[PDB]
Order: sequence, then structure tokens, then C-alpha cells
Amino acid sequence: KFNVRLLTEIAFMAALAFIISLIPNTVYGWIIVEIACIPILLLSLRRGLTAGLVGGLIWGILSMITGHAYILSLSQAFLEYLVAPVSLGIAGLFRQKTAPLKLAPVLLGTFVAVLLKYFFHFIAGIIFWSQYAWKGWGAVAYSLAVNGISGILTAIAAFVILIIFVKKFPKLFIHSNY
Ligand SMILES: CCCCCCCCCO[C@@H]1O[C@H](CO)[C@@H](O)[C@H](O)[C@H]1O
Ligand SMILES: Cc1ncc(C[n+]2cccc(CCO)c2C)c(N)n1
Repeated sequence: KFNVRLLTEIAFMAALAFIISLIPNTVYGWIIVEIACIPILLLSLRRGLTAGLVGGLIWGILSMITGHAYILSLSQAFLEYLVAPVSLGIAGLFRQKTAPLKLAPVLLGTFVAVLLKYFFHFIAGIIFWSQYAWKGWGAVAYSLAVNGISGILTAIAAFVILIIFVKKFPKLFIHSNY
């Protein structure tokens, strides 16, 4: 967990997440597949909770200071661009330090982290985005559909990519000095 290498990986994955976040990802309206979560999920899985949290923090800051965040208020910004991307760090609780690498924990951490992130967007949807609720939908129903569907699709893409990495590059997930 040597500091320079550790800090470098953190910076690298936050930057990567930011850069991937520049790829168009809209399916319909605010229904998206947030492939940009993946670098942070990988960072968390490999390096653990704290690193993941910090990587998420950095990515969220980047989103906002480069003008790519959609901000409606300070509270909403804090929730959706600090709390939400930080919360991806929870994948770090499912880190595996010892080989052989198992698939299940990678999927569990991913599922839990994407769920938690989209849980905060869901809340945010109720509070701040209800004006956009499709005709005839109430605020909770709209937010669940929107953020529920985005969360699932996002978990799908994370699953696909991370499953390829587990089969191809299992070592991405296991940190070692040496
Ligand atoms: C106005 C506040 C901005 C300054 C406070 C710290 C900025 C957060 C990012 O820090 C570093 O910045 C590099 C370029 O910004 C990133 O590429 C790198 O990943 C990151 O580690
Ligand atoms: C109903 C609804 N619409 C929009 C948003 C905003 N939102 C949703 C998902 C992810 C993100 C972060 C950038 O990908 C944002 C800002 C919402 N929460 N709910």
C-alpha cells in the first residue's frame, strides 16, 4: 500500500473515470449507462474502501470543475457529484487480497456499489428532478424508473467489463508490492 504508487493509481483511475464520463451514455432522457463508474469500481476492488472513496471524490470534483456536472443547487450537487461518486468506494469492502481471485465478490461489490450510488440519485430524483416526471408519473415513481433502470444498466456494463477483466486479467484485482 506504498504511498506513491497508491496515490498514482488513485489519481489515474479518477482521471480515467472522468475521461470515460465524456463518452455519450444516454439511453433515454436521464436513463444512462454510467460506464464511468468502472475505473472507480476497479480501484476500490483492488485497493480497498478508503482509496475508492478518495477516487470517487476526485472524479466528482473533476466533473463539477470542468463544467460537466448538471447542477441544480448546492445540496443537489453535493449529493449527486460528491456523495454519489464517493459511495462507489463501498466496493472496497469486497476487496480480495489473496489469490485465487473469485468472481462472486467482484460482482457483489460492484452490485452493492452501483446500487448505493443509484440509491442516492434516486433520492436526488425525488427532491430535485420531479419537474421532469413523465406525464402521469409522480415523483417517486419517476425517480425509481429513471434511476432504477440506470442503476441496473450501469451494473450490467460494469459486470460485462469486470467479468472480462476477471477472466483475462485477474491480477488487476489483487494488489501486491514487489
Ligand atoms: C479548484 C480545486 C481544484 C484543486 C484541488 C485538487 C484538484 C483535484 C485533482 O487533483 C489532481 O488534479 C489533477 C489535475 O487536476 C488530476 O488529473 C489528478 O487526478 C488529481 O489528483
Ligand atoms: C429523475 C432524475 N433525473 C436526473 C437525475 C440526475 N442524475 C441522475 C443519474 C446520475 C447523475 C450523475 C451524473 O451521471 C445525475 C446528476 C436524477 N438523480 N434523477
